[PDB]
Amino acid sequence: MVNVTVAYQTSAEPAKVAQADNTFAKESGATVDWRKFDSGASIVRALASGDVQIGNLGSSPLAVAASQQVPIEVFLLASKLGNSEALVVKKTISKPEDLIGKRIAVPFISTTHYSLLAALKHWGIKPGQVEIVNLQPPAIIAAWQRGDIDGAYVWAPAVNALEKDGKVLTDSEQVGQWGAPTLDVWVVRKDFAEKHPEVVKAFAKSAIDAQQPYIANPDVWLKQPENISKLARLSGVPEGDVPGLVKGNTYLTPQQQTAELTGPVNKAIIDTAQFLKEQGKVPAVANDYSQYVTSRFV
Repeated sequence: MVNVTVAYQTSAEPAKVAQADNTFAKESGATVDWRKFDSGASIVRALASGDVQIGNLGSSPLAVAASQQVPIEVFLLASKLGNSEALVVKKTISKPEDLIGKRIAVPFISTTHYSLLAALKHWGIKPGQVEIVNLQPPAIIAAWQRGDIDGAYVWAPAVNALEKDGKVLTDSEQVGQWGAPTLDVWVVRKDFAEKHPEVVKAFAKSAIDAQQPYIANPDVWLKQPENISKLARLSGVPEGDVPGLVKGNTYLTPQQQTAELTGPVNKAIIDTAQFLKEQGKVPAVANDYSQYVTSRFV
């Protein structure tokens, strides 16, 4: 009997259909505790303590964990982040320079904290010129509603909640084009991978299989009503927002997974960790993170 705790996050993306369908549990035979986390920092803590065995991390929390030598490996990509993550601001902030002196919320060390710092650098704004505050996404929504922040760099469901009355100043497709791309990945603890390698393979299979029909034809996938409703329920967003969110990333075929896990992910961790170090967020980094990536489960 195998028990596994999976830390998941709120991005509306096609693999959530397999989560809703319980496919990983059914195919693997394991009892699966799917636990929602608000952002990647708390997932890193839970992976490090052993309370979570498989977790969904943004590339920035991944780089923090790898720099701390947490015994985890990326074993598949979830998505290449685009405008599903965005900087949404009060409508009177009209230009990047208007951010000076404003209060902008991000969950610390998340991909949107990272992207905010990369965007400020691109715009020639020192981070200390902005009051960057640490809040988790539910608290960001509450602070926005009360007028206590001027904007936030967020993912769903906060990004769409804020965009209802706000303006998108930049997004992670643009920030990626500026040279700071971000990813969402799935990681596994070494001790779990050692003990239950076929369960890890079953997790990868369920996620990869679920994304392929979307990749093959996005519009056909999006018109199957149960695909929309499953993502709306698990992400906590209205059905009307699901298509724009799903199209706000790209996803990987099995061939792309193997290719990305054999070099590109390592390079992504190296570069992400180095920028975090330059920004003062990690004290020390390595020139190689191959211990933190594997293609053996895809």
